[PDB]
Amino acid sequence: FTTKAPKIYTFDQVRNLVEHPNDKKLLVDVREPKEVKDYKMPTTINIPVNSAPGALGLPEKEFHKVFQFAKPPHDKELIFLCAKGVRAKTAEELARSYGYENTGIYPGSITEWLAKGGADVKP
Repeated sequence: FTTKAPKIYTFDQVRNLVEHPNDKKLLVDVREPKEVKDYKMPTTINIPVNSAPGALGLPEKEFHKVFQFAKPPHDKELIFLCAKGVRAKTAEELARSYGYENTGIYPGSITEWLAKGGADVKP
């Protein structure tokens, strides 16, 4: 549980990460899967904080069974996209509580992201 606050990312830094994925980093969408149906930011993984706040503490095999992707290694940088309210802030704090000490945050919401032209951002 480090004291290092998450690195703040901007629209362009997230647009660059979506267009050119980096194996060191992962963009984490913390919205509910119900909201991801409206728009999923490409290359993101969905870890809903309201539904499963202890998700990043799950055992590896059960994480893959519950979410159908690999539990990220603890060296990966998890960049939490904003939702609205304190969801992303809570998910980042929970990630650091589970050994994920390399974290980031994109303060913009999905609505803010789509308003700035993120709908056609693709890899």
